[PDB]
Amino acid sequence: VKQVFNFNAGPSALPKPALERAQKELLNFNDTQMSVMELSHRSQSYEEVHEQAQNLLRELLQIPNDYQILFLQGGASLQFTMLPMNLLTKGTIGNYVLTGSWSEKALKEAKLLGETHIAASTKANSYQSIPDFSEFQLNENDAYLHITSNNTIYGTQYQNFPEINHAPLIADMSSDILSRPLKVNQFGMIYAGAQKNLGPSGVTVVIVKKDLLNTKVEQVPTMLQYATHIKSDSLYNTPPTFSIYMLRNVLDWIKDLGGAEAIAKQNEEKAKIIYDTIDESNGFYVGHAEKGSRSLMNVTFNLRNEELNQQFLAKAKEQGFVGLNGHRSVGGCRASIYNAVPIDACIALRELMIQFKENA
Amino acid sequence: KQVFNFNAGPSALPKPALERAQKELLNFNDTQMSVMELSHRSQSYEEVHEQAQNLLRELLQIPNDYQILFLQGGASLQFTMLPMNLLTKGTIGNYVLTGSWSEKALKEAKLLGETHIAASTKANSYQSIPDFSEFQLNENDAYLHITSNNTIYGTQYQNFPEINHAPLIADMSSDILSRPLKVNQFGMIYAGAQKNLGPSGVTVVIVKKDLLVEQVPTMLQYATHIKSDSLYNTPPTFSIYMLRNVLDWIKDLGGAEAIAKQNEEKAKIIYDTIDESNGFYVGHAEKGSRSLMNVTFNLRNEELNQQFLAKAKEQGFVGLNGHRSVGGCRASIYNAVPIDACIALRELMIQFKENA
Ligand SMILES: *Cc1c(COP(=O)(O)O)cnc(C)c1O
Ligand SMILES: *Cc1c(COP(=O)(O)O)cnc(C)c1O
Ligand SMILES: [Cl-]
Ligand SMILES: [Cl-]
Ligand SMILES: [Cl-]
Ligand SMILES: [Cl-]
Ligand SMILES: [Mg+2]
Ligand SMILES: [Mg+2]
Ligand SMILES: [Mg+2]
Ligand SMILES: [Mg+2]
Repeated sequence: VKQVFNFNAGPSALPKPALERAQKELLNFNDTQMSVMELSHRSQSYEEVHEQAQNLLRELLQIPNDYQILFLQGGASLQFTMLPMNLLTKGTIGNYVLTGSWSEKALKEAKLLGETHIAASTKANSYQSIPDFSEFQLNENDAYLHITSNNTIYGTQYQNFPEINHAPLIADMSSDILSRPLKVNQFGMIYAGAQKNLGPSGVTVVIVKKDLLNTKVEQVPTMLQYATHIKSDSLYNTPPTFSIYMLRNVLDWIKDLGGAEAIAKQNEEKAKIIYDTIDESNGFYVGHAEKGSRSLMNVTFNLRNEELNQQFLAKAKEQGFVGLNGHRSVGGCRASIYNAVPIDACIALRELMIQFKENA
Repeated sequence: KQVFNFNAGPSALPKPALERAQKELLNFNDTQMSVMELSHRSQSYEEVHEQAQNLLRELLQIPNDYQILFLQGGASLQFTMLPMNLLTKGTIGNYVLTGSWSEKALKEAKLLGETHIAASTKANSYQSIPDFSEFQLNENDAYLHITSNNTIYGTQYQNFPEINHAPLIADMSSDILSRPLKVNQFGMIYAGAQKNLGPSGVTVVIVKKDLLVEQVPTMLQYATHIKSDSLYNTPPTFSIYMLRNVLDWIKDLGGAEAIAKQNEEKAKIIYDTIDESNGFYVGHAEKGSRSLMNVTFNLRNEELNQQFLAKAKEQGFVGLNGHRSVGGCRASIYNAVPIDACIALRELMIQFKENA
C-alpha cells in the first residue's frame, strides 16, 4: 500500500527480520508444536531463549563476568523506585544529574525513600545540554550517582560517561542502550525498558554489578529486591516470555549487522541526514539541543511558530509519517531514530522537511 | 506430531487467537506496523487497550463501580502491592490458607503489617477448602484474602464467603474467567494472565474503585494506575493485545457460562477416570473441593508415578509432572486446553493401568 514511516518514540520500530522470524514460528516454536507463549518457563525450549538473550547481550556490549543480566517486569519506571529501595540506605544520599524529564521522574521516586541531592542540572536552560562533569557536586555519603544517558523527551545525549569512584554510577539507558559501544565497567548498574531500542514493551533489561546488589535488603518486599532476581536468574516468578523471546530475536539481528560498533555507524549516518536538514534550513527548523549534546536517538525540533508546527505535523501524518509529534509535555517535533528505524525513513523525512520549507 | 499441552503456567492458548495474531503480526489494523511497534499513546493501541477492558467487563459482568487494571509484575507483585496499599497501621491483613500460593501472599503481608490466619487446611496438607463458618475475622481486618483455585494442590472454592466487615480479596490466577463470577462479592480480584487469559507479562486487577496513600512509590499505588487507566507508564502492549484476542475467543464461544460447560466436561473426564480406576490413580483433593482447573493425583507408588509421567511425555503430553513441592501428577486444564486433550489423557491413563 502507501508508505508508512515509523518514528514512534516508545514502543518503536522493530527490525523486520525479528518480526518475520516470530511470525513464522508463532504457532510451532522449536518443533514443539507450541507457541513460545504457550511454553513453561522451566522448559528447555524457553530456557534456551532466556539464556541466549543474556549471552547475546553479554557479547554485544562486552559485559564483564562479574555483572549479571536481569530481565524484569515493570518498565524503567519501576526501576526508578527499585533502585533507591535497594541502595538508598539511611545516612546515604541518592545523587542525581538532571538532564531532562525522565531524570526528574527518577529523582522524585528516590525522594520518597531517602535523602537526595542534585549533582548538576541543565533544567534552568530547559535541558538543551549535558552539564560539564566538572560541575558535578559529589557527596561522600552518596549511595550512587544517577544519570540519564539519553534524554528522550529533550533530544540530548551523553557523549561519554564520568569516571566515578566514590559511589556506583547508575544509568537510565532506556532510549540509547546498545545503540553504540559501552564500557560497562564504568557502571554499578544500567537499566533500560526494552521498548525503545531493544524490542517489545513488557521487559526491562537491568545489568548489574553482582556484588553491589546480590545481598538481601531487610524490609524490602521479595519481588522488589535485586537479590531475589539475581539468585533466581530472573525466574523467581513467571517472566514475560514472549517479550524476552522478541528481545532475543532483536539482539540476534544487531549481532547479524555487526554489533554495537556497526550499529553506531548506521545511527550516526541516519542522525546526520536529519541534523544536516535542520542545519541547512536557515532557521526554518530549530533543534532543541545544543550541538555538542545532540542525541543520535531522538531528534527534537520546532518550526518558527506553533501554527507551522501543526501544519508540518499534519502534513507528515497525511504523508505516512508516524510518531513525529513532540512529547506532550514540550510540544514541537521529535523524530525518534532508534536502531531499527531504516535510513530510507530518514531520507523520506528529509524530503518532507525540504519540500514543506520550500513551499512555505 | 501429536502434542497435548497441559502446562500449568504459562499455558495453552486458543488456536484462533494465536492464528489471528500470526496473520496480522506485521500489519496490525492496516497500519503497516506490528501491534508491537505502536506507541502506547496512539489511538491504534488505545483502542486495543480499551477493547481488552471492555471484553472483561462484559464477560465477567463487572459493575461500573469497579475498575480494570493491566499491570506488570505478575500475581507475585500483587502479593506485596495489596498490603502496601491497604494494610494501614492498626489494621490486619487476614488470610485464608488453602495452599502454597496462599502462603506466599501471606508472607509478603507480614513484611508490611499485622497479619492473621482466618482459617487454614494446611494441617491436612490442603486437601480441602475450609468451611466459611470456621473463619476467624477481626473488626480491624484491612481485608480478607483467599486463593480461589490452589494451583499446586488441586482444590478450588465452590462458592465465596459473604464478607461485610472488610473487603474480600482473591488471587484468581488459575481460575479467573473459567466460570461466571459475582464480582460484587469482592473488593479486589487479581490474576496473572498466563493461565486462563493470555500470555505472561500482564496481570489483570479488578478493583472496587472507591476502595483503593502517602509515601508509597508512584508505580506501586493502585491510584496511579486507576487515575491513568493503566497507561501511566508503557504497558505490556503485546500481552494486552493477546489478552484481547483470547477474550474475543471466549466471547465467541458463548461467554463465561459456555466456557464453564466445557471446563466441567474436561474435569469430569479426568476425575471419572481417576474414580473409576479402583485406586490405581488417587486424587489429592477431597471430592467436595476438587478444582476444575488443576487436577492433582498420584499412582500407588513413586516408581509407577515416574513410569506414567515418562510414558506420557513420550506420547506427546506436556506439563503433567506435579509441582516439585508436592510431586505426583498435575493435569492443568485451563480454558484453552481442548476437550480432545483430556480425552487423550484419559485414554493414556486407561491403557497405562491395563499394561502395568
Ligand atoms: C520511556 C522512558 C522511560 C519510561 O519507561 P517505562 O517502561 O514506560 O517505565 C524511562 N526512562 C527513559 C529515558 C525513557 O525514555
Ligand atoms: C501461578 C500463580 C501465581 C504466580 O504468578 P506470577 O505471575 O508467576 O507471579 C500466584 N498465585 C496463583 C494462584 C498462581 O497459580
Ligand atoms: Cl528527557
Ligand atoms: Cl519519552
Ligand atoms: Cl497452591
Ligand atoms: Cl503453580
Ligand atoms: Mg546471527
Ligand atoms: Mg526501504
Ligand atoms: Mg467475536
Ligand atoms: Mg460416572
